[PDB]
Formats: sequence, C-alpha cells, structure tokens
Amino acid sequence: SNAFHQISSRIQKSIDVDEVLRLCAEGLHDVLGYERVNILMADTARTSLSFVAAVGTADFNPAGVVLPLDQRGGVITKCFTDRQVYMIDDVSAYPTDFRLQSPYDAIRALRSKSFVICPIVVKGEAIGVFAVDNRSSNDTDVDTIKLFADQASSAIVRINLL
Amino acid sequence: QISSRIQKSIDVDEVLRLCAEGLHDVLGYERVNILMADTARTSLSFVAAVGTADFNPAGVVLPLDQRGGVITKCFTDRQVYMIDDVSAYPTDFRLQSPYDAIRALRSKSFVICPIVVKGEAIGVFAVDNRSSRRSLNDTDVDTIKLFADQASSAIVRINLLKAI
Repeated sequence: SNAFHQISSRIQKSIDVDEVLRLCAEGLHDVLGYERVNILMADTARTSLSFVAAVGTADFNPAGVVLPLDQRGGVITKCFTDRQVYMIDDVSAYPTDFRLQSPYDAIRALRSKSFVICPIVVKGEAIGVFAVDNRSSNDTDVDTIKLFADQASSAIVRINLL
Repeated sequence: QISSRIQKSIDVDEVLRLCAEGLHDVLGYERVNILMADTARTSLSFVAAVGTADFNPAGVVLPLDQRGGVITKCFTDRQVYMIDDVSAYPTDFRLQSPYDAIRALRSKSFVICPIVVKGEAIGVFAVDNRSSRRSLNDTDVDTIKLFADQASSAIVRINLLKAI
C-alpha cells in the first residue's frame, strides 16, 4: 500500500546518491522484508569498496570502512568483475575464491553464509552491489532485488546529470 | 508433452535430449546445448545439441579447464552466467580451442546454466538465440533453470534406480 509508493516517490525526488541507496535498502528491508540489506560502492579507481547502507545490522556505523576490492572480497569481488547475480546457499560449499577473507570476514553485516549479491550496473560496469540475506530463515527474490538495483542505477545517472 | 516423456525414460542422455527438444521445439530457443561432466569431472562430454545443423555431438569431449572460459566457470561456481555479449566481459570468459572449433558453441551471446545434483554441478545447459537481436532475459533464465531442474531430478531418479 502506502509504504512502497513513499519509498518510490522519495527516490525519484532525491538529489543525493547515498540517500537514494539508503532508501533502496530501507525499501527492501521494510517493504519487502529482507533482514539484511547491504550496499557497497566502488571508488572511482575501482580498488576499494565503501559501505553506504547496512540495514538490519545493529551497532554498526560504516563510516571510514574501506574494503580492499581484491581477492579478499571473495564472491563480492567476483560480482564487480563479472556483473553476475550470485545466489549462495552455504558459501563453504563453494570454490575457495567465494569465501570472504579478512577484513570482510570480521564484519557482522557481511558474515552470512547464505545470501544474494546483485551488481549495480552503470555504463556496462558494476559500480556497486546489493548484498542481501535472511540470516534467521529464490529467482523471484533476485528479480525483486534487481529491480531496486535498476532504480538505484537510473537514480545515479539522473543525480549525476544534476 | 515432454515432462511426461522424461518421466518414462531411464536413459540419462535420452532425458537430456528430450529436455533440449522441449526447450527448442516447444519454447522456441534456437540453440540448446547440454554437456555432462565425466566421472572425474575434468571433462565435459557433449550429449545434446539441438538447433545446430550438420552436427552430431556424439564423441565430442571437452576439457574443464580455462579453455572452456565461461562454461567452465558456470560448472565450477554453480552459477547461471547470462552473457549478453561476450566481448563486454573479461578475456577469461572467451571460449578457446577446442571449444571454439564447435559451431554449436560459438554464440557471442548466451546463457550457461549449471545442472546441479545435491550441491554439485554435474553438467551444463548452454542456450542461445544468436540469430535474433533480442538478448536473453531473467524470464528466459527462469525457463532454462526449470529444465535444468527437471534434468537434475530425473538424473537422481535414474541413478537411485540403477544403483546396484
């Protein structure tokens, strides 16, 4: 009802990218009910990731969290590189290059064993990711998240034009 | 009528052929390629190829290493790779020899979808509509995943059945 439209209206009106991304994550948490919604954005040189939203994780302020965008990123780095969506059941059942290494693995927001990574793609390049999980608990979930990443992406192009 | 016919078979390759038939003949996907890992899981044998003229996949066996580019990555990571144009992806996505000697595998645009049994890939669907300019999308991926799911269920049924 009322909830999805307010979220939608406030993104279209937004003129700050970090705010659009925070609203995307709030949308997905409050309106669609996913427990944890993280958004990570690459820096211009594409060698670091900063956290912009970590909805559903408490006692965590991401400010000044930079994460190396290399092999220590595990499946998150693979997403930036290949722009695929990863649906992970139990990340230990996967190749060695999936596991988040340190510093990623000392961050409660990132410590789930099952989850979805969805790239935010502008100009043929993943410029960030949504990482979503239900720690306390499919393709229609993916598609729904992709929608929000699509909207994030269009809002980034649009805000940047302004 | 092919969910019914899969059901009736106790020959894995036949079930794979019928899956590829259904996707192609009924749903209109132009090229449907199905490859199964050998027992050591270091090669793929080419089991079904629908839509590629003048080609019988029997006897074709391909290395599961880097030469298989994104097919090997699909198999290793158990991830759907939806590749709208291969030239927009890193170099290690491209097929190398011997994979690139096969017409059935030469699309520049495709989806590769793992066939997964109990958390392990045992083969792949590689699907393309290369003569159409329309890119495959998320609903095409749902449809291909559905047939991979049927192949995987039926492989399990057949294996549980023939186990001595």
